[PDB]
Amino acid sequence: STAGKVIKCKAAVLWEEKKPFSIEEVEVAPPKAHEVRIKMVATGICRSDDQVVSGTLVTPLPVIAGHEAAGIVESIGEGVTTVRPGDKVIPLFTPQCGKCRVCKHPEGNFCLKNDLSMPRGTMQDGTSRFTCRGKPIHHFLGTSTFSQYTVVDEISVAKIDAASPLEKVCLIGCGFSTGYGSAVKVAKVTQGSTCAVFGLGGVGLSVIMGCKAAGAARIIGVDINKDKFAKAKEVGATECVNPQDYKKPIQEVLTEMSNGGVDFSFEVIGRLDTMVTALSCCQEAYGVSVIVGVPPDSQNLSMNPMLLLSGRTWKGAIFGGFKSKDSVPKLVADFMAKKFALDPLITHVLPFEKINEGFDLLRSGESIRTILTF
Amino acid sequence: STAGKVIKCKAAVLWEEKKPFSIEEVEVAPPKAHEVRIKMVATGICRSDDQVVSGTLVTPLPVIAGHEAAGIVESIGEGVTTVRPGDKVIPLFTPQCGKCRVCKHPEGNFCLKNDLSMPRGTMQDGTSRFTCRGKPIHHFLGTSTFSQYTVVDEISVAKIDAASPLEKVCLIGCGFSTGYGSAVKVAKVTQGSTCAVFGLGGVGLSVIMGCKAAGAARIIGVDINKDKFAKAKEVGATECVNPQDYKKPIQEVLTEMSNGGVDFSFEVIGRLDTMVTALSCCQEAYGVSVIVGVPPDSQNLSMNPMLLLSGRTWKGAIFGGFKSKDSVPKLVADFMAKKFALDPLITHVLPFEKINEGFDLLRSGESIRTILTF
Ligand SMILES: NC(=O)c1ccc[n+]([C@@H]2O[C@H](COP(=O)([O-])OP(=O)([O-])OC[C@H]3O[C@@H](n4cnc5c(N)[nH+]cnc54)[C@H](O)[C@@H]3O)[C@@H](O)[C@H]2O)c1
Ligand SMILES: NC(=O)c1ccc[n+]([C@@H]2O[C@H](COP(=O)([O-])OP(=O)([O-])OC[C@H]3O[C@@H](n4cnc5c(N)[nH+]cnc54)[C@H](O)[C@@H]3O)[C@@H](O)[C@H]2O)c1
Ligand SMILES: [Zn+2]
Ligand SMILES: [Zn+2]
Ligand SMILES: [Zn+2]
Ligand SMILES: [Zn+2]
Repeated sequence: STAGKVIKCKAAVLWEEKKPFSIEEVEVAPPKAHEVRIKMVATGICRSDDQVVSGTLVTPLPVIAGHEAAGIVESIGEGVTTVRPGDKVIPLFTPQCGKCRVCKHPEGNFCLKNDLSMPRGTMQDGTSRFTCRGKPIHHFLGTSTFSQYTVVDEISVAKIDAASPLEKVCLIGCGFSTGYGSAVKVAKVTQGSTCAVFGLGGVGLSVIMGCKAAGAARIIGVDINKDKFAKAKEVGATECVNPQDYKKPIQEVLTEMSNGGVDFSFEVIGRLDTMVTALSCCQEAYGVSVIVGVPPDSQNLSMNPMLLLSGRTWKGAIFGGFKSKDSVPKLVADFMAKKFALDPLITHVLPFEKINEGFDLLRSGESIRTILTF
Repeated sequence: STAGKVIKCKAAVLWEEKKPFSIEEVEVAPPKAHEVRIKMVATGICRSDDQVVSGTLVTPLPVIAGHEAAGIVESIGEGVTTVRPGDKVIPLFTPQCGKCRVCKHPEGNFCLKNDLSMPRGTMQDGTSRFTCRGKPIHHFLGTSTFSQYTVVDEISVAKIDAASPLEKVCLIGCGFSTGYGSAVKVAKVTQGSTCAVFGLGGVGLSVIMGCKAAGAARIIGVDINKDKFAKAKEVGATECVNPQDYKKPIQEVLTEMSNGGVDFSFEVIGRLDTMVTALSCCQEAYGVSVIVGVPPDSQNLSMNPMLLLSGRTWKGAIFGGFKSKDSVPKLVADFMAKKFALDPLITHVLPFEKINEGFDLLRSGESIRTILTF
């Protein structure tokens, strides 16, 4: 009988860029028509959430960030047909409205109702469900998972298997699905190919998992932090290189290593220089390079279009190119059937109240995914 | 007989940039091992040839330019197995060695023996077959068709149908195959799609022909020269737009016209600014943009990688992604079988001696393809 009532709960509020989260009481309004209020069970720390703190991924402040999570439906608004109270759910930071030209396109997944391209920090109706100290607080990507309760639009939630371990399957809400889809759906990595993966965090390890699933012969991990190399080999990297070890630019090293350039390269960091380097290192006539990393807000890169004229393909994607509401329940079902592993991504577990310690672990280079439990 | 002897003949020599072609007597050495000497019958004037004069496409000078042509084999060197004296042939400015990693790849066509990436202006053996006034003259892309005779490496020539009309099929050497393949093979334009083609010269009109062949529902031609619109409509444009007619940038106009972005865009000009515009006008989640135009030497473009992260694909190609020696004889057979038209591309047919008047017709906006006849 919290149904129809304001919930007072703890959330991690970001009042200001480059400051710690403030764990404090917020007020969470009840769900309006076509909205769902979720009791959160577990949420992951994704670099994109850190980018919001850094100000390199811009979204209105103050905000409740968090987008990689799983919980249990507390109540549904009028007209909700796709989940019920007590259902296990994953919030979808990329919505699936099912009505727009993108949702109807066979390849498209970046639904026109997304809050990423031109962030408002609201529900679909342009208003907020969150109050803190009597002030309105922004949403993030229609999810806001750094809260004991959130409200999402129906197009931004998926029902998942009732027996799902939510402290693992929360990674299906971003990092795993993003990296794995980037390889198997966006790049379409082929059997016997040579891949280069720039960035060996939670998302680039998921890229390596997808390249290995697709049958790549060589998977070259690239990171300036050699501490990331052991786990990258465990999930399928055949060799790892640190650009800081070489006199030559790493695109030239990777071209030499691959006897004239790789089949598939992935930028999984979020830097302009590594996006150009990852394009350059794929073979000039038939190579494919996929941008996964989120670049710093409003900055342009510089490149020589002769890299494309020879035959390269350059593309990017959000959430691994997955249509989110169709894909997430299937990804959970596939996990439950042992088709891929999530434990190799989980390096740390903390209570929600230690969110700032979780961010210090990511920033220090010590963690892959920290999972916070409510 | 000329076989085994030096030929003295007329060629158009470019002694330095931004000067008219010099029509004069050159000496053409006989073919060495795995080389073919061709009597030229017809050659087209491609914008790429004008870019060598402008210095925006760098190749060593002095040079015999020309790459879009057809002629008749005069003689063959030792070891030549794929052509014989008297054969009709098209020189291949993109070779097909059949041995490199690119030639063996199912998609690849930019053979590693090409002279486009790092132009030397020689035969494969690093030497020239041309002298003029006692000076060695460079080759251009392994072809050098602005001459009554040329010598090419065997991997840079294809045998075509003995009954083919050389004054038309010379365009299969460059402009027609490039534009048509860019649409049907590289973009893989789909039935009912909306296409935007930037540049309505010979190559852009050939892109329109491919988009129409692939069953596009809308083909928007873009040119700053409105005199190009009537012919673009004859070959399949459904509408034409001149960016100079609008207060708004044309990417915004084309996004509004296509109710959120086109399925397929093509840059067929060679400008950095229209390469970025063409990418931007394709739908942000599923759009594809192909660079066909040759960009200006050593210059970088500036772009926001968020254009790719949302889901766009950006790619470029040489020669329409056709494997040159396999494809050219099949394109000629397809032409003979009336599967496509070339006459719409041909606005002017001049004797070879009028090469400069041919270039001035292109530069002035008055021609599509001028065919020079020997
Ligand atoms: N496209 C999407 O939908 C999607 C979703 C998830 C994450 N992202 C982005 O993907 C990127 C990675 O996220 P993550 O895996 O959580 O981050 P992470 O755990 O910080 O991993 C990034 C890795 O990059 C390494 N790195 C940093 N700088 C360089 C360098 N110059 N050269 C080589 N390696 C370097 C770094 O050491 C680290 O291991 C971030 O930009 C996220 O914002 C995008
Ligand atoms: N990729 C290949 O294999 C390949 C082969 C053939 C030609 N090309 C290149 O393709 C391009 C076109 O060749 P072409 O068709 O012979 O040239 P063309 O006949 O000069 O056509 C170019 C067209 O672009 C129009 N144009 C020029 N500037 C603009 C502008 N700012 N906005 C809109 N329209 C503009 C112009 O009026 C002209 O109709 C050139 O850069 C060639 O070098 C490349
Ligand atoms: Zn994320
Ligand atoms: Zn949608
Ligand atoms: Zn050309
Ligand atoms: Zn080859």
